[PDB]
Amino acid sequence: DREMLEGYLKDRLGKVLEIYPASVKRKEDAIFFMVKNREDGEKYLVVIGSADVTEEFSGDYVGEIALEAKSKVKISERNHNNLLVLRQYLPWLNPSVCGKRSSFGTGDRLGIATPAHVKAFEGKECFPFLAQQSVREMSRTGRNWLSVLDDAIWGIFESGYEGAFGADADHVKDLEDIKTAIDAGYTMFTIDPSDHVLDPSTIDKAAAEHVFFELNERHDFLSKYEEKVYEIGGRKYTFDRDSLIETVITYGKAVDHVEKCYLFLKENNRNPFELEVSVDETSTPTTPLAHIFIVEELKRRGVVFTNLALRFVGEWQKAIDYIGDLKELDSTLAEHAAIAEVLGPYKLSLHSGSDKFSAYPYFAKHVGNLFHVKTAGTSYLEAIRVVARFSPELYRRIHEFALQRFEKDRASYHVTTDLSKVPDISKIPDSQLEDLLNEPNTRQVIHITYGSVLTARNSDGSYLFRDELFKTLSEHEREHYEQVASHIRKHLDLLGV
Ligand SMILES: [Zn+2]
Ligand SMILES: [Zn+2]
Repeated sequence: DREMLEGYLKDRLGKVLEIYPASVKRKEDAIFFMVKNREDGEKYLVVIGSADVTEEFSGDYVGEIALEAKSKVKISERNHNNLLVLRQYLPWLNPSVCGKRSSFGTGDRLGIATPAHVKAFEGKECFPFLAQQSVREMSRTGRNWLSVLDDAIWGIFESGYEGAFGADADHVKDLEDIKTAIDAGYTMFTIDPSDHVLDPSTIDKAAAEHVFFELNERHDFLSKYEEKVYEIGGRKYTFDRDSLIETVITYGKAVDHVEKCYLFLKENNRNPFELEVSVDETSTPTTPLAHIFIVEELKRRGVVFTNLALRFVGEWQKAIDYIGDLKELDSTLAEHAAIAEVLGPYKLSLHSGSDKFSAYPYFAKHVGNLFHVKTAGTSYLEAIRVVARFSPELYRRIHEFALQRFEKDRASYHVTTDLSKVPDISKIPDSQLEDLLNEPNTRQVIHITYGSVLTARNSDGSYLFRDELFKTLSEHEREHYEQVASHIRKHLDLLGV
């Protein structure tokens, strides 16, 4: 019985240690499970079995229990090395390349949301990317590739999931971060070339002339593409001189950067990987001609990629729904998908796709089974909703602090938040506080200030919210899980999977 394991541990340790029944695994003659301490919420690994298995873990022994010969009990902490050995014994706890099947990325800014994300994918065919954070997010939350992957795998171990998952090195720019991500075993690298994306509506004409002249002297794009026709499906696309000049000015050094990154990956990653190229940064929606140019330049240079992240028409602001003409969205999506199949095939990636419910149907029609969708912030928003539900004074303080940090934390993104429409909370009854994580502007304000709240210090050195927030989220674990899981499952449902 499980209850007699809990009683064995309690009598031999003096701690109420409750077993996640879904965590128990049995490989060879050994047993691995997770337990939660109901006093402080800390979680621990427990290994039950032979002499040499239990030896390869850093842990304190609790004695030998009759099993079914006697088996040693070893309680252990989830540091990186114990987790490495656990991934040896439970070999599904390792990230794997996704392929040309559809995928969904549930990024976790907090490191405690993976089991809920697992519950969301239950019953659905859609490759899950469970370890997904950007260099910027990890910079703002004090984490790294290793810690993000370890958190994701700890969550998987809790859930009991034995299926495939992925680890996305989101929005990487410089080769040293790529190298760190290679060392941590990540399976997809989403490379960002924005440092070299050149918005044509900002620069002076002369600078654009100079940049194009350099790129054309170095690569001679004119004689390769000028007046070249591309007959994709019904449509015919012609590289007229002007359109080609502006495509080159916008994307040339960016493609140089992406080639450099892909070559770095060929020279240094022995293990399998796949690659996502991000074109999301352009303010203008990506033209079909620019799509053609980018994919053809990547092919000509030998760059293997699996995911292309176009900047599609419309508005893609964080936390809120897609704004724009749904039928232009539909038609340009037909364009981009039809071109992707002839030039590839490959997957289209929807950066900042969290909560764009209206676009999903169009995406699940033309994109079909070759889609990727990336969500990280919405999980944090649902977590803050749980916080407001159970610690409303904490949410009140966070709300004021966030309204304050908003201006500095938004100058690094791109939103049209209407601060006038943020409800006045001094009147709102603690019961209704969660409901304003339904009002779009408050959604945005909470969304982009996550780093400030998560790292805000006091004078005496204490943290304003971090500790209280994690305590609250631990005390109400299944609440948190249900919220996050049901929202992500809303996503996957509307996406046709
Ligand atoms: Zn560069
Ligand atoms: Zn992006």
